[PDB]
Amino acid sequence: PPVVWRTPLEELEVTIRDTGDFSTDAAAADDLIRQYRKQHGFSRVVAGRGLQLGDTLVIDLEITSKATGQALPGLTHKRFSFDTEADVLGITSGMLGMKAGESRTFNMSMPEDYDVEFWQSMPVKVAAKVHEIFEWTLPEFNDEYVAKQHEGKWGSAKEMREALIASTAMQRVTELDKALEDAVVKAVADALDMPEVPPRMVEQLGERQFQAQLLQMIEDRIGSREDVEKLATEEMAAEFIRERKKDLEDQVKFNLAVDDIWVRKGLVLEDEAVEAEFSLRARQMEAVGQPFDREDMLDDVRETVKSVTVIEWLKDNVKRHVLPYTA
Repeated sequence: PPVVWRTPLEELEVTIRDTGDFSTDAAAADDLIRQYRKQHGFSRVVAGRGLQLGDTLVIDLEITSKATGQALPGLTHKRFSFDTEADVLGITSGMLGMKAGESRTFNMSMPEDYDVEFWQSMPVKVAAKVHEIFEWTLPEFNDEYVAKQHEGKWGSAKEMREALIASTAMQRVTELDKALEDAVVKAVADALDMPEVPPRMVEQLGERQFQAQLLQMIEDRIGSREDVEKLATEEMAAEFIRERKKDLEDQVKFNLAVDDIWVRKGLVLEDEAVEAEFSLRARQMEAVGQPFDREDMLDDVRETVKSVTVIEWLKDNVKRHVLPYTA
């Protein structure tokens, strides 16, 4: 129960990289402008050539777990429309050169930033059949295009570019705030003498995270409730916990460390904050029609609210070093 601070909490520092600069935002705005224009683009069936970056297409898609052969819900479709240049999946690289009629099975890691948290970095097999391929010429980007096609939003080509640059730069700011939370959490985890993290505590947290992400899937309607509950297998749950063992141990060290700091810095739980987090958790559990132990939820709601309060504290009294972006 007593925590051993190898490196003191007073001499504790995080370091994070800025994740872009002006020329990165401008590039990204230019790519958003291209996607707006492609909604007003001219299309033609491609012939005597295979799929290239820039094309759009219609495909049969089937994406399955490598470990379990389970189909990822949301990602089986007979006539999926798809732009190579707005590719949330990363399936483009593995499809270049395909032609109408051709099929392909190929291995891939799901993206690390995928919206559906369950599937981040998961090794996956993609089966794809291409029904048809389309290429595009875009209208020129000038004030006339802006006035004809996005009127009332922007009064100029310049206005639109500036708007989209600001929005991309505002997104780096909130991504960076998140990397700070993660760095501050990895800081405390790393600044502890604990050669072995209590191992039921890693499994228990693995299991809670597993459930929280299955629930996020049902409430965000990213696949049928019956399909999502078909991935709630022991095999899937094993695979999830193992492929995050390091992340889960760091997270337990932090939770134990959070229990130390709470006494040391004399922090006080506000009952209104615990009841706000509990009711939020209880709504979720109702909408998905599932029972829970009130007391066990309460230990978990209390763990989460403390964690939120110690992260806020660390954020405003830990030594920040922000490194800058480089090519």
